[PDB]
Amino acid sequence: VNSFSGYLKLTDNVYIKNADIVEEAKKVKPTVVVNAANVYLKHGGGVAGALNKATNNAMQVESDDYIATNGPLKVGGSCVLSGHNLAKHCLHVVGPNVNKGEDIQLLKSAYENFNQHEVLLAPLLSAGIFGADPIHSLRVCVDTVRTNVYLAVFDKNLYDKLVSSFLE
Ligand SMILES: CC(C)[C@H](Nc1ncnc2[nH]c(-c3cnn(C)c3C#N)cc12)c1ccc2c(n1)OCCO2
Repeated sequence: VNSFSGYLKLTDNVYIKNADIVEEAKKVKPTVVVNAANVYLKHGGGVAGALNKATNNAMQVESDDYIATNGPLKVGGSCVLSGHNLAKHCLHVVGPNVNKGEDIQLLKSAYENFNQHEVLLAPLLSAGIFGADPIHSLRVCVDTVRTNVYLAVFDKNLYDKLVSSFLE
């Protein structure tokens, strides 16, 4: 369906909204929802824990079966798995955790995965406890992604800061 509403249009293909990605997935029923994943697909906190709990742990069980047979992802990589009751597919993307010393250069690689999908509902990669500068993450998104991306940022102060910084 991909019926997104209430988003600010930043560029011809990048949109942003102050919202919880889980509530947006429930409302929109998107073709693809992006998970802010880690390499072993352990969906404990942040975006990942919220998406997993909304699937009543079906996402974690599926992720564990994937890791058992294929091993961990690489930083900057991704994996398409089921979207369960939230979306047709979930694109698990691993952005660098610069609070754990991972290279910020891999954030462009992480966003490049979005280009395989015409339209996506996504979080701001490597933000929050992953510790990348969120303004930098938004700029990398705008410069790298060519497909339609709807960013849901669940923090009004951060949303307002990103919008002000971009409108400069
Ligand atoms: C920068 C943050 C505002 C952003 N978080 C979010 N962005 C968008 N929709 C979100 N829903 C929730 C949510 C719903 N219920 N609960 C209990 C939570 C939690 N926690 C968080 C969330 C962000 C984005 C990238 C992340 C990350 N966090 O954490 C590390 C890895 O990469």
